[PDB]
Amino acid sequence: VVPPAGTPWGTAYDKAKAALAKLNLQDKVGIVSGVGWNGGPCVGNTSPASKISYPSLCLQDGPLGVRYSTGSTAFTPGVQAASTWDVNLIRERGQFIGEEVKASGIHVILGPVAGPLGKTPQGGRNWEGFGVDPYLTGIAMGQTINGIQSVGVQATAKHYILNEQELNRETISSNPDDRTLHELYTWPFADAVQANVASVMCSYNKVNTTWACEDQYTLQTVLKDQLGFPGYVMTDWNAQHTTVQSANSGLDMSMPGTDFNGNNRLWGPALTNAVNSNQVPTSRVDDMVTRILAAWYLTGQDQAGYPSFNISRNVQGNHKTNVRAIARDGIVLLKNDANILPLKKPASIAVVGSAAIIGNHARNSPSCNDKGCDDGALGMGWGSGAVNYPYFVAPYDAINTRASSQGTQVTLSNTDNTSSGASAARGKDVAIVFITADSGEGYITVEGNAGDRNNLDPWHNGNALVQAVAGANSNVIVVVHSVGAIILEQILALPQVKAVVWAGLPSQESGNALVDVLWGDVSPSGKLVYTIAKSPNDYNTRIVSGGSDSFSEGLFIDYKHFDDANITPRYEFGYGLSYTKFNYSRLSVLSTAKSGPATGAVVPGGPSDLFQNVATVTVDIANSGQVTGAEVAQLYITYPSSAPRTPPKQLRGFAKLNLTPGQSGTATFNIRRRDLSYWDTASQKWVVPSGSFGISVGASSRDIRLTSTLSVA
Ligand SMILES: *[C@@H]1O[C@H](CO)[C@@H](O)[C@H](O)[C@H]1NC(C)=O
Repeated sequence: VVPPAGTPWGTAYDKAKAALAKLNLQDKVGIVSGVGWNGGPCVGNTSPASKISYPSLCLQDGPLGVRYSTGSTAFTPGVQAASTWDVNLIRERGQFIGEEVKASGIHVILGPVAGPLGKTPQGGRNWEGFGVDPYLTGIAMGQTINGIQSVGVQATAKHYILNEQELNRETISSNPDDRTLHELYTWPFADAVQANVASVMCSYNKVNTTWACEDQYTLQTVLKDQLGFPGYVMTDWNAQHTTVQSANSGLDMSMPGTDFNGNNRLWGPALTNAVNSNQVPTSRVDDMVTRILAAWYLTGQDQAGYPSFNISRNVQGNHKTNVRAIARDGIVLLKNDANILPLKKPASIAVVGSAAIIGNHARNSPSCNDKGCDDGALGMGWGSGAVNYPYFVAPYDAINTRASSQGTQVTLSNTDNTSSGASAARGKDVAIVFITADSGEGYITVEGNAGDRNNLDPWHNGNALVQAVAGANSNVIVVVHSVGAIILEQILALPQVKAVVWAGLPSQESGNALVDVLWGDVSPSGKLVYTIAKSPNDYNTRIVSGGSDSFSEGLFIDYKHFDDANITPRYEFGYGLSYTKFNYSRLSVLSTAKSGPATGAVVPGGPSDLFQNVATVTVDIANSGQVTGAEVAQLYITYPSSAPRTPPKQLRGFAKLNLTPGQSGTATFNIRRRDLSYWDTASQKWVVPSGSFGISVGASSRDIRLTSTLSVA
């Protein structure tokens, strides 16, 4: 409805209303209408309103840093940040991004990403988000937006909603049932809203046959009325289709204003015309401006002294510490047989694979615009969510420096030639093989991949490369840099493969991060944020070629499908090895949670009680092994069986504890009312069912160490 007084949004609204009263229609139309594709200096720009000292609003990509900048940090993709399971690193990433954005004189950063959530492993842009889980992605969304906006920068929660594949993204209709729409996909956007996100970007796709940027139900009823979003909705780039319907459905901002060619200017003069011809009421436009100006006042951008736009400025500072930390702590150790890792003092190391060295990807090459290539070391996927590297630390260069410092001889085979890799690996103590898979936004086809991936195999003949190295060496370590799940069964069937390092997407700090882990300066502590199956056929969704995706799987995506269908994955959601072991004890559940619908008045996030704590689950974690390591403890909740069909397990908590040998620590999971709720379609309300909730705590979604119950009368 409207934000409550005495809150940041409430005060922003008071300011916004006073500013609105000083404006005429042209002022207002200029505020809501982008100047045109490449019409201003930024990715998006609106028209200034000097009467209220409102600048031309400057909007820039993206979720991992400042796009087109030559003096900015390339932060890790969101998927790597979520792979840390570290709320502190996640918030810091947001803060550091915020700092660079403001320092570059940009008002709005186009991120973080809650949509796509990532139901299909082949999804081209899943890596921009925070994994497959709505709870984790939601927590990550909230932490990142707190971080960004604490600096005084506007964040943009995108893409709203159901943009789960790149193929035909501008035409396909996503048609899930109501409960699925709310309880799975909308969930993380509620976290974003509750975090006071300034803006939300509507998606390219249709939702139940209606384009997302024209959908009254999702934009007005769900986002604005049910989630109580007080900010503004912008379109993805040329995702607007009508002048009048888009406006009346709840669209607030036409971005960038035209199509690539300067056509399809649906607002601007056309909006002026639609208001004058009484097709769009002035009240609607007045609401657009209030939301936009409120976001400006909320972030304090009205105050004198905001830096001017300049993406040539070196705004990096020491922010690389975050990239280093996340690239490092987001690595998932998948296999460590015979404890080959960490490496001690081997006489010789073979380094094999084109992905070991600097290539056109790391170099910001003319052959790799928008990072549309997997050439040499990989740090992120491609598209609007990619940025320029200020530098790039290749795995090889970092491995060579560390190994040479201890007398270890390094032999490099820097291509993906199987015979060269064999020659390099022959007679060496260990062989480290580098493989990749890449994907991105659906306007670039890279090596026959239209955005989404064609398959879940390693690129550049990675499987055959590993097989050749295994023919020549007993002690193979496989390092994988990837936008998502790869079927590892061919690699795992080779007895010579002793270690598998799921390194993820490390950006500029690739090599340093890997060495930290490989040599055991730190223990790996990342855990998977998606399921790695034994077969491509174990996944229950595919990239759809037709005009419709019925989302027939409903609530059962990724690990929820694997649990429901009784399928054993190779590596489950929340799985990660360490150089040490941890044990869990002393499970306690404190709860005052009461059943029924949420009852609080709608504020940002929904009814005011939904994000409030109703319960607390606690476990002790001790490092029982030989070395220092951080453990990610996970809480999974099973709803009463009397409640409507729900996945058997749902992530509803996580904690990360660094523990030296013999150290014990407390993991505390705070449970919000919504964490015990399901969406009831008939009443359009979040409801806590009565009964006994299963409480499961452990090291992964399958490695449950302790169980208890939470009882709701
Ligand atoms: C942009 O910033 C760079 C680096 O700080 C500086 O050299 C240049 O003069 C600036 N450009 C403008 C137009 O102020």
